[PDB]
Amino acid sequence: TLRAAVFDLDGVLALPAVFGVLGRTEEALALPRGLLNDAFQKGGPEGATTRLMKGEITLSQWIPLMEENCRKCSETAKVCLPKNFSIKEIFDKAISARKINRPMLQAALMLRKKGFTTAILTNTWLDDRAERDGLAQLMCELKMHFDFLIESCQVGMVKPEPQIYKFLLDTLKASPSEVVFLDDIGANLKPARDLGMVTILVQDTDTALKELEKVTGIQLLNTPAPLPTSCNPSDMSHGYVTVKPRVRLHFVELGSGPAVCLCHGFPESWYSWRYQIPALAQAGYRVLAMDMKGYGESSAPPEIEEYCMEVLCKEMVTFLDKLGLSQAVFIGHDWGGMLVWYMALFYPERVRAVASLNTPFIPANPNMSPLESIKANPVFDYQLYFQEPGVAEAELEQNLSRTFKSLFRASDESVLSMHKVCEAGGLFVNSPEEPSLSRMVTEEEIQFYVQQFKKSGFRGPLNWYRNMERNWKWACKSLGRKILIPALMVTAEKDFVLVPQMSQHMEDWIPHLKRGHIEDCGHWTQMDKPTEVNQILIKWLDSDAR
Amino acid sequence: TLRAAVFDLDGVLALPAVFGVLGRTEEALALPRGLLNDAFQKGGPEGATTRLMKGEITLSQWIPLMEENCRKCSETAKVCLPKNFSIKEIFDKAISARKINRPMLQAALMLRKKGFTTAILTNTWLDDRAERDGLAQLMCELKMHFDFLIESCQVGMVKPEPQIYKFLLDTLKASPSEVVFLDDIGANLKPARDLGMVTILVQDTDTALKELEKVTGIQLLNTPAPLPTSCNPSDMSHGYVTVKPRVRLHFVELGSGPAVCLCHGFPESWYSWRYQIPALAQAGYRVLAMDMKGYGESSAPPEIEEYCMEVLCKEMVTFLDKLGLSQAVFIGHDWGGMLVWYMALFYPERVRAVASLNTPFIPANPNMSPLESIKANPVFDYQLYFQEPGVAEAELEQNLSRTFKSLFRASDESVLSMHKVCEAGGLFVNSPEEPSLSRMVTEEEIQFYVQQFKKSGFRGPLNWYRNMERNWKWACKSLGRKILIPALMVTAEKDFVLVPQMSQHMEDWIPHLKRGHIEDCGHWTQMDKPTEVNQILIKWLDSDAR
Ligand SMILES: Cn1cc(-c2nc3ccccc3[nH]2)cn1
Ligand SMILES: Cn1cc(-c2nc3ccccc3[nH]2)cn1
Ligand SMILES: [Mg+2]
Ligand SMILES: [Mg+2]
Repeated sequence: TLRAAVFDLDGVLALPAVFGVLGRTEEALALPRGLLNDAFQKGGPEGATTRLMKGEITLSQWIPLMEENCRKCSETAKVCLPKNFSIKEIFDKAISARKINRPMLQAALMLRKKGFTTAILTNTWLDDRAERDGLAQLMCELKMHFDFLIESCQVGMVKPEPQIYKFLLDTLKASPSEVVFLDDIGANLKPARDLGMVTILVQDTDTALKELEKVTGIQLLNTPAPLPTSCNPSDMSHGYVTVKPRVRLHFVELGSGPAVCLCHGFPESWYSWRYQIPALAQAGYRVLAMDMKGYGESSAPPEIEEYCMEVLCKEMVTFLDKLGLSQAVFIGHDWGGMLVWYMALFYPERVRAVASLNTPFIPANPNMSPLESIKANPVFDYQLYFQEPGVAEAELEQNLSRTFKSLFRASDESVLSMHKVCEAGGLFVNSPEEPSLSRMVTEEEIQFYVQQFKKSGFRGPLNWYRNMERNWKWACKSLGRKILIPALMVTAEKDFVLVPQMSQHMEDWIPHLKRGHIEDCGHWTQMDKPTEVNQILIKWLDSDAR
Repeated sequence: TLRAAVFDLDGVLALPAVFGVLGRTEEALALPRGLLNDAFQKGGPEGATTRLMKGEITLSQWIPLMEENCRKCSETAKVCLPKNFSIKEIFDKAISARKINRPMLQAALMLRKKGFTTAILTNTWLDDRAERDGLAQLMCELKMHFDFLIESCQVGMVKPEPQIYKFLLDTLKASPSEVVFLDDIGANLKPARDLGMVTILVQDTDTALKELEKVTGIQLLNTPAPLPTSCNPSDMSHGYVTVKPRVRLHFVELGSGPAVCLCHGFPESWYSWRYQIPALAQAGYRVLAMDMKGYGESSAPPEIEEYCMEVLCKEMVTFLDKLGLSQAVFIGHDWGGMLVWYMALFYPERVRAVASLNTPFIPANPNMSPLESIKANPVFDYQLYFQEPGVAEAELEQNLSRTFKSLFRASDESVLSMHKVCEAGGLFVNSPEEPSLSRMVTEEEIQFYVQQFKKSGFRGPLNWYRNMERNWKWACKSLGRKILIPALMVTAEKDFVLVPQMSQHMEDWIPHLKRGHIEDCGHWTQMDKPTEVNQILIKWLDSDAR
């Protein structure tokens, strides 16, 4: 029956409400109870505040009218306003005080997830204050989670006028009894109730959510911790840069502030960063999430040496040059992890800071050919399988859904060891035709990877493994250096390929290295533990990159 | 005969040279003449400094070796280093002191323009200092103007070793007698001279340029003021955002710092900002240069109302939402100019500051239908011609080269009045079939516009003129407001369509409006007077947007 849910902003989605600060301001300054609220509401439907709320005038133009209203109210109550009484002041403070009410937002998210159409209905203003940006951010963060944001000042109508409800119902393509509306002002609820809408008078958040749960039949209060916001590919800004005549790099771009360039592993995609991208943007960073060379919408030339680390690094530097970035923060996972350590060693001037998930920095051994070094560790046997061009490509392309559903598994779900892969003749020889779906990924998400790898297959990606000698000789040039820029190593407890122990000597070469560790986390760190990853990266970014 | 020109960086392309600061530092601190230079050069080919220059170690690792070298030199000269003697200190200061030597760069530009291959050959270091970014910027600005940048620390070789010259000659695909090399250290010139290269010992810049002029046969000294750096379309980062299901916006993106969104006019392109894009990026801004709806690589739906100002503005706001930008600076020219004033009036929270080239802000007249208002000014008669769908499209698409070559003209070059265009039956009825090429644009640049407009023609662009009534009714809602965010109006003396006088009352609605004025400037402001435009915008950005 209920198909839509509408949330007020002041006092419902954002707290403390500003009338809150009119109450407190009167008290703090020992004025008559309600005086400020009388000034605010003066003239009712024709007063200064309605005109503001309807979009007739801007917030800066209203400020001096509210002043005058405050003078008039005070003279008629036979009191004086204090010296330095400042309307702008009180409001700037009130407006920066309000934050998103997290449990209300998550309840709106959940309802949207079970198929509700959701909206924000608010009396608000055209904000031209010097400090307008703070609310612009808050409104951006809230709005991306809802089907509609309806603002009185954009539509020329105000709660409680009945026209804005008819505008609401009509935007919603729904009938009044299909709608629940939460608001903290009972007068606002009155006309919605008249048309037959369910309404909820919002005082404390938890009781409103209890009413909302009872009315929708959906569990909203005490619900488990939700995943971070993910990314829908067709809502993103997609960027393309030609780094040389045969070679373009594609990236997804979100946010503003210091550039943070995310470099995914094998066999992955920009989309492997879906849970980090909105969080890092939201934390004040300009996120650039690559398709690395070989993948997705970046070019995938066939030649093996197009994928040695030297060339891959030179091309990432060209990518910064063409974009006009003197530096970026480089955060890599897996093969992208190895690449960011090499950016730190050969291009420190271009790297604001470097972080890697899972991939340790281990300096090349100049007395042991890397084929040798590899043969001295059973867990890297599968890399020998990867060498012969064509062999791994045929197995991995043969059925894409099976390939990613077999690879993308949480630590208690595995279906392949990387164990005697050569001996066995393949990576999947002893895994199922139709693997079950991991808890980490939906069917849709697997099909995004499938569709990406239909463009170029596994030649480019596999070629990353096919430059052992060439990478070893280049790495050997760097054996005198240390990494002395800000650096973060994050280990994953249950990555059985890139194990935490392999990172144990890194402080010898990176003396001020910082660390995070994630327990109960397999190799696919970003989608295995997105919440913990976000917290470690954002905290390290804020202290070391900013 | 000469086909290539190679410029040193320290003392040639960048000034003051750092050995300069070793001289000054000794004096300032009353140490023995040359002591610092002795420490620097200690051990010659095997000493700490060569290892740095070859890329064996980073700058941070070298600092404490130079210290020790400074201790050893001082004890052997029987003196004491002062208290707080700081190698890091001296170098940070020396490195931030060096700026681009503008006349050398312009000479390199000119030689490149007459077909020389150009390069920078420098002994430099892997810079991992806290402050590394300053040099990263300087190196970025210099490098984009040259075919190659060869750095000792990236190639593992140093001037004056003869191997780096063989590497030079081989990168240049040239023989030693086809090459001139400028350097401020004679030892560096010695081996180039041995292979038969022309060399120039650089002391004062002007004498080196005189030698370089005499040797190349090209005038380099006292040459007229060059145009700002332009953009080559295939070197840019190209960005794409879907703002709604039928509609994507394309943009070119360069730089980092506060977002600056450039909005071109009719019938134009992101490329109309080619001279502003590198300058504004270079000035510390993140430039986003749009193809506006209707143009170039943005979508061009056919319906007229898809181009009313309301919809166009809503979609620019969606563009910010998807890119994750809470605000941008909006700078418009012509129709893009009108649009940015409307962004300031309806979305002040999303606009950091607003500037317009040529387009004044004139509030709608609510007592006069705009068709009327238009008919009351002979200079806007041509807009009536634009109304009837199809008519102007056929004339303007009929021959694209002629269309842009007729439109894109400097003020003393015109071939069309906008005068009795209806009466005459067309915009070009009395202009030539094959117009001469304006001084403002090359043949190539016209052909970029031609190729852009082959994608969608003139329907979308013309539709911007086809919403007079609809724009008037929307604009009327804003008649109570003023524009109170930071705002810049730039008038063009000889724009005979959007004349300076039409802007004269703007202070009534925008009380703190700032102004620029450009004399001897026609309607195509950005390409007519690129140098002056850049200076006015960058100065207004730095004071008001930053
Ligand atoms: C740098 N590096 C990356 C790997 C690796 N092997 C894999 C095998 C399967 C899936 C992901 C994998 N990632 C090893 N070394
Ligand atoms: C907002 N606005 C733009 C114009 C205009 N007319 C033109 C006629 C020709 C070329 C460019 C032109 N630009 C008038 N008003
Ligand atoms: Mg409220
Ligand atoms: Mg020099």
